[PDB]
Amino acid sequence: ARIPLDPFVTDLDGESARLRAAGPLAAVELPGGVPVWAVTHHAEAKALLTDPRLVKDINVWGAWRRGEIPADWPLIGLANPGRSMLTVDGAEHRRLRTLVAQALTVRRVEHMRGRITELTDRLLDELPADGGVVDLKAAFAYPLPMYVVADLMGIEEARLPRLKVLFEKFFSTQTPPEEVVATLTELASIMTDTVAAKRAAPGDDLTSALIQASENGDHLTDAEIVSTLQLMVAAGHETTISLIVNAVVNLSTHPEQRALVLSGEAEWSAVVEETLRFSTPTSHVLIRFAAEDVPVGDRVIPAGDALIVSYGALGRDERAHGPTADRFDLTRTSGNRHISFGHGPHVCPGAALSRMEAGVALPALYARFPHLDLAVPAAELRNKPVVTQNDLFELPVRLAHH
Ligand code: HEM
Repeated sequence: ARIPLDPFVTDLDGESARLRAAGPLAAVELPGGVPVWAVTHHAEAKALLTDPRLVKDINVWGAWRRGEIPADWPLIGLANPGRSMLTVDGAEHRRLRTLVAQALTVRRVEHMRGRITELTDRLLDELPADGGVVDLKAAFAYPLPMYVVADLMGIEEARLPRLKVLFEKFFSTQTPPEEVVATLTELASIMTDTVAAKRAAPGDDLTSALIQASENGDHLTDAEIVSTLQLMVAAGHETTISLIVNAVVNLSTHPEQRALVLSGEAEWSAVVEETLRFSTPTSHVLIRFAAEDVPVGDRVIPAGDALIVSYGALGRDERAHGPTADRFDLTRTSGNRHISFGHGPHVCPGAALSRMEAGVALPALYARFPHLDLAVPAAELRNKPVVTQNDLFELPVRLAHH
């Protein structure tokens, strides 16, 4: 009855359906045969996300304290990440979130609109005009979040060419494991240089702001700042890309809704929010452990067991959005907002940033290429082999009728 999560993501929607069916708490198996629990219903997910009994501390994981976890387990990196706001809870977590929130603010994001608009137009200018097939992901969606975050972080523009090469290697599924590790260090090198540069000469960027953040004398250490910058790249690059990609796929497959937005009858923000609910870029999130036995519906998560949050599956929970939860409809009016950015203390601090990027990129893209459409059947689109993410291999499209 256990549900094996396909690492090659050959059937995301089918898997999500099975997960909801086996919800609220579904017994699942992670790539490599590692069993864990997964909350697959909206209501139950929010409850656990705010339950102090479910912590990030990997030490609470029974199978962990033992030898049930293969040292070569591919997903070990997501299960046991480096120190950051991601690996802690309670007071330690509140400290990091409050300090970071003084830097990555709503205001800072609003003030990035102009720059995001400029980068978007620059990337659109680079798109071919021949009328042939173009991979909108590689040529538009992928590079945007990279340049935006670099600008936000205050990374020296002369380092961009190298940053691009590093990003390519770091996120490429074909990069040798050892090379990925080496690349992460060079990225850390650029981040550290940035922190050193801003300490030497403060400016109006996110790094300078992270340096200056303070709580009655308390502040972020160089290590905490660097781990935060690294986490923002790890958590916000591919997600933002997929948000843009999935939005284009959804509009392409729902003509009447695309029309509503192009005519101005529907807002672009509705495209973004429905895309986050219906096709979130983050299908599953590792990982939490029960410090004590925790009741979930008719079942119970034994103390020491693991729990992943299946945002992809619960996004279409009919108990939260009614009968039409199984389809894309940006005109819906549910009594429950989606929780694709999480819920509770660990709620995504990049929600405003991603919404701003997609909110600028999508309108600009369609204003210039109003007739853009998929160059292949939607069914022919495929996911990248990353079990926790909903990223497409590519986005073949024809910008205009050739
Ligand atoms: C629309 C694209 C995005 C989605 C769907 C998304 C989703 C999420 C979710 C679901 C979580 C929490 C997982 C859990 O606790 O169960 C999270 C955490 C996080 N996200 Fe995002 N995210 C997106 C973009 C970004 C961006 C652009 C950034 C960079 C500022 C970012 C930075 C983070 C960080 C730092 C955390 C850790 C929060 C913590 O553990 O305290 N995210 N995100």
